[PDB]
Amino acid sequence: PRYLGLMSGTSLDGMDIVLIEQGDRTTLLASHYLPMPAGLREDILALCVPGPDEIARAAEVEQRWVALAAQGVRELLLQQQMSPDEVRAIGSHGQTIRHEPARHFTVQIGNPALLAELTGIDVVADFRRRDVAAGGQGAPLVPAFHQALFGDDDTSRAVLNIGGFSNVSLLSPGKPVRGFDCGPGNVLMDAWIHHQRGEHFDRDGAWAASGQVNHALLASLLADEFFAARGPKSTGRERFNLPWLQEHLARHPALPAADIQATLLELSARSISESLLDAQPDCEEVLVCGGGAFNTALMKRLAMLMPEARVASTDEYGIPPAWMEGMAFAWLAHRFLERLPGNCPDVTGALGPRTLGALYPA
Amino acid sequence: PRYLGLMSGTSLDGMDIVLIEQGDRTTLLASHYLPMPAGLREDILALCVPGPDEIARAAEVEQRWVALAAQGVRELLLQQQMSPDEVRAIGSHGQTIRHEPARHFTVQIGNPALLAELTGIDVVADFRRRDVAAGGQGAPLVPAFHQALFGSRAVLNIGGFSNVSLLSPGKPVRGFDCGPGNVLMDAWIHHQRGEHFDRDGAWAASGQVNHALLASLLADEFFAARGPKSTGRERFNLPWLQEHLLPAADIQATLLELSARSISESLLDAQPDCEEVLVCGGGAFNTALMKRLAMLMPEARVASTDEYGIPPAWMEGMAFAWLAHRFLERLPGNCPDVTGALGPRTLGALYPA
Ligand SMILES: CC(=O)N[C@H]1[C@@H]2OC[C@@H](O2)[C@@H](O)[C@@H]1O[C@H](C)C(=O)O
Ligand SMILES: CC(=O)N[C@H]1[C@@H]2OC[C@@H](O2)[C@@H](O)[C@@H]1O[C@H](C)C(=O)O
Repeated sequence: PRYLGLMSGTSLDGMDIVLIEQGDRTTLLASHYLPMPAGLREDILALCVPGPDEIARAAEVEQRWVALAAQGVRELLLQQQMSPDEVRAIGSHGQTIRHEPARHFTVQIGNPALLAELTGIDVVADFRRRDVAAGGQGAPLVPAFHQALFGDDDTSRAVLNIGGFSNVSLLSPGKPVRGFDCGPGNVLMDAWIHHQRGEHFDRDGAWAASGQVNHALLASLLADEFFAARGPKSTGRERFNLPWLQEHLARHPALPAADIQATLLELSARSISESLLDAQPDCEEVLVCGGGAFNTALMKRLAMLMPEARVASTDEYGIPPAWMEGMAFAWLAHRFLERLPGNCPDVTGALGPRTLGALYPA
Repeated sequence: PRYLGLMSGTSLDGMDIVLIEQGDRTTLLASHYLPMPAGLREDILALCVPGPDEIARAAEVEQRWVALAAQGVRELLLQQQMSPDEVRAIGSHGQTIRHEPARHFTVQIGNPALLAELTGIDVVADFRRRDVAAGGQGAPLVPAFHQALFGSRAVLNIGGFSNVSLLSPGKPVRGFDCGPGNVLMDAWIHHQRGEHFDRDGAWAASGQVNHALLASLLADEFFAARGPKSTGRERFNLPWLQEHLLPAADIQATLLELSARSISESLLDAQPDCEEVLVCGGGAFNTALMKRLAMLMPEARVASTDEYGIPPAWMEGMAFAWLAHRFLERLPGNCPDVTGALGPRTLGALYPA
């Protein structure tokens, strides 16, 4: 059947919407991006830290988020010349405003009942909670999907997402799927260039490529306890943010802004490489998705730090890097409806396999 | 099949758990009450007003609430000698910590995914949101169930808050919240005398109704409104009463009359031809209130629901088990003429075990 996937990630630039065909395999039929207004982005970010009157504030933010998603679903279907009735379900991640696996909770907002009401399509949502409920991290959730797409018993491969945050799926033949967050992907580089130069992202990693890696700063950033931990682990804005970076910066004389940028690129390269190679030293292929796949300087640094492996963007495997996550969530809606597991216990640390999500019928 | 119903209401004394048999009709098979600890009750109440760090605080409260519910489900099933596999689903209301239909939102907590994980049973939950999403009040939700059981008569719940279902032959089901049931009388006696409720309405029966206070309390805009309407702790609370504010027992007597009058006047305004009023909730055993309801509605027979085969205390739990059955059968759970929603809607969300 046909499934919609709805993802809104860490960057908060806008919503990813995806149409997939799901039978024996997964086929991307269509994709649609809708920018998020500055107001909504800032209001979401304000909910990402503890604050006053959060229940009402989140309820009102969630309305606008859902109205925008429904709008985006309408636009995709019209542009593809198909009616809501031709889609079996929308797999909606919602929007993470808090991720505290160590306190046994994770918060994705996005009122799925309103989403079903506005789209007239069945909604499967809230995928992370049942994994956390089973003792797991609730993240990353793509591994099972990466496994469905790229699982091959000839070669050991890692499927790496570089978004705001980085995460990897380790597909070792004959062994259970493993994986975890590696740490910051684009989140720090975006925040640094936005703070200094007013731009949302560092195009092709060019500002970073114009500076010099500072070894002292790099070592102290890699000293964060998160990078040392192994096995199931997940992270978010709670750990890696701009105040976090500036605390490491305030201990030492003012450094050139482009050099801080260069260092942050290397932090992402090194934290990915070291955590990946620690878990799958026999890695032969690294398949890269998310925005980071088109960061030239990062894709080059990843190639230098993992010489034993072929580092390549996921587009030369038939899957556009930007749409992988949306597709995963459409696929999770299919998995829910078929009563098939969505998590990987050796990824999240959950007690066992679980059916993820909840069903809100149209 | 068999369904569990899980309700935790306004009073926050504890959780109602219900087992029903559902085929052509609804049969109560078993019921189980589990008290809520003082800590959890107070922590829930703290979330019923705006405050700091609510996301994390609610996540942690919800975890204790679910753990207690799972514990109560385990206890019921053991005591009834049946395994989790014999139950098709749990209908869980969760716990209302905010109800703002005018701002198009209502907040019931109670992590249904954790509930399915701990019980090993499928969970249907979050019943109010789809109705609010369709333009409705999201409350009251019992009317459709009251209609399935008792379908001219009014079916009246007196809990912390009062609500009525008006079952007029040949006409669509109507209904609304009438206002405070026991909530204010409980709050007043707990504030003055330290007791959780006014046993049989005896403290109230010992005082004199104050006409002046009564009139000013009935002057609240909510009592004047008609058609679909819902309320909660946001409107009727102890600071609300004290703003309008005499001997303490006289205030109690007045509060009993407020409940009697607001129920009577709103009921009779909507269904003047009412012949039978079937009363559920704790208020059904408040003697002085059940007498005052009989005085104010002479045209109607006012009777507790137990003499219709349904114990007053378990009606709500049964409604929510029934709503789980309705979800799974893809049948509507709201009444558009009750809630004001745009049309009939399948209520709730399914969290498979
Ligand atoms: C709590 C949360 O939303 N985590 C995100 C984040 O974004 C990337 C990474 O960190 C991953 O763990 C997850 O998202 C992707 C879609 C996932 O679950 O696979
Ligand atoms: C928002 C909310 O939880 N309302 C409750 C409350 O308690 C009684 C009454 O006011 C009713 O409107 C509702 O619960 C019952 C179970 C209902 O929806 O029918």
